[PDB]
Amino acid sequence: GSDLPPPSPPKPKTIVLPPNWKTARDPEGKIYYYHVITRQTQWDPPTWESPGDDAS
Repeated sequence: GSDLPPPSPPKPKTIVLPPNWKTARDPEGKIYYYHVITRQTQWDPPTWESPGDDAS
């Protein structure tokens, strides 16, 4: 994991997002995103906040 050790597959969680997460996927040329603090992995959920583009 990028900050934190590898994540477990996601459980029923609506909970907000820890932007610490980084993206990477299986060998099938795909990409997913996994949150390092919460230890989650998700391909479909949006970024909850906008970086330097919106807030500097």
